[PDB]
Amino acid sequence: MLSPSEIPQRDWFPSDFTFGAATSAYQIEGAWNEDGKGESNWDHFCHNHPERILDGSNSDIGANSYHMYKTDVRLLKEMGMDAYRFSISWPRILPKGTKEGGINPDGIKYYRNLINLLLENGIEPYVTIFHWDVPQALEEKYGGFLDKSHKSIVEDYTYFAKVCFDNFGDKVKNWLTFNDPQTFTSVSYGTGVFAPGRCSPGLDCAYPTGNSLVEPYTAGHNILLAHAEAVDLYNKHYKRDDTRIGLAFDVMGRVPYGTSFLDKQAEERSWDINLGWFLEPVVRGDYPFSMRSLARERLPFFKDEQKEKLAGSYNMLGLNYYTSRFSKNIDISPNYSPVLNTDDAYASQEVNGPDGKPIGPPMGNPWIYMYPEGLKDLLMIMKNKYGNPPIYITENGIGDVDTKETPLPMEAALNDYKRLDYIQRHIATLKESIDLGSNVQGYFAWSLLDNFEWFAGFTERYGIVYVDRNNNCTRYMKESAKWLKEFNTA
Ligand SMILES: COc1ccc2c(c1)O[C@@H](O[C@@H]1O[C@H](CO)[C@@H](O)[C@H](O)[C@H]1O)C(=O)N2O
Repeated sequence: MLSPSEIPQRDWFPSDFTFGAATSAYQIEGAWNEDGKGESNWDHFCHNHPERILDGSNSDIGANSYHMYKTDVRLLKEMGMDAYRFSISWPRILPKGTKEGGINPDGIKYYRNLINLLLENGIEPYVTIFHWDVPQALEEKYGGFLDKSHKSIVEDYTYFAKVCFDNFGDKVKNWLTFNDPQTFTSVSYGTGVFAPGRCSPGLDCAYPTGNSLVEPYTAGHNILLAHAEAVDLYNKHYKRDDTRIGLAFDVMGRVPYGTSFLDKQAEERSWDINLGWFLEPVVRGDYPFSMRSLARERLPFFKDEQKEKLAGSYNMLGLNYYTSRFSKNIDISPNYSPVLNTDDAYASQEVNGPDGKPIGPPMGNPWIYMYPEGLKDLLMIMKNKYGNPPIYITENGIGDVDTKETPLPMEAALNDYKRLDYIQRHIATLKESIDLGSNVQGYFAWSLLDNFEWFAGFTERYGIVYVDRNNNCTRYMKESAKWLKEFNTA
């Protein structure tokens, strides 16, 4: 849909800029109980109540990347990708979650083999330590990130990070402690659509015996205390001049719904609760003012020693960006009371503006609307407000819908011109943002592979490479992957 002169070229970007693709462990690996790996929260979730995954599926196999990793690397290599973002499975390294439980030599060997193979193919590993797959042994012991002591999860996570640094840090120069913290907390413990599926009594989820106005914030502050300890560890013993550590935030761009100053206020509260929640702690050592004023006692306080450790705890940062929303003011009044942690923004997040028209063209699935300007907005915030740190777009993509009711022919799934156009426009926005002074240094397409998309299961294909599950998870390059190959190698 873009004109030939508006199509991004690789020479639009500095030679040290990084293009890559991304996955996560639970979503692609399979081999859930093989070679000494312990159960995760998502394993027990999918399997004690398969009715809570939309299509009744799980990731026992996924894309079978534990066995098929050589082909993943082959595909990355063919496409000329500079880098690959994958995560390490906590229960695969440490089946009981703990130093007690001991290190699983086969887990270590897997990621060691993946890493060496990527590097010998000139592909830089960007390693996410944790992508939502908490060892089930830790969930039963103390609730995982719901840990009320705010110490046990912190120590256990830190030791896991230690193991990763100790076994992979010679070769891995780019670490991310967490990925998508706002989605993990808000969806797992707020709406409870994600494992372990907890929400306030009354709401529709597997375990409605939590608190959607509190538990997301509890899990969130444990995440922050854990990243701060791991970075503290990393800086003391493992940081070298050419290595970097950070974390990756999910963020939906925010635009004022109408012309009123109230909606500008709503917009700012929405950036704050989505981006600011986890960003502002790692930048300055505390949550956004707005969240503290609105969540109040539901948002725990950091101790002074914790603030020091948190502030400046990154060398780089990731942004996971898919879409944007219009933010519309809600007043404080006796006519309104927050139900979900995200309602503490006092702003409704609308797809359609005042003219009835969507913010951008719909990309196929329930929630992605194409709005590359919001990516630009986000980058200008990071630039002008939060010190312009080194930024990677660690996720960007769309999901093609493919279900029993409405199956997607393989020819149409491979002819993914919607995805291709979406990717091109967003890469073009990075060009525009760099020119404006953004310190963005790379871009990762979300989903190297069609994979298990959490609640959506296999109903959404986010891959630039198709995975044929009817066969033996055979990979086929889509048009998007073919364009990326041309782009990277020209
Ligand atoms: C049930 O539908 C929803 C509701 C809310 C969210 C999502 C789906 O997607 C969430 O998380 C993304 O999922 C992909 C993989 O599934 C991750 O790789 C990506 O990093 C996540 O952002 C999300 O955006 N929701 O809050």
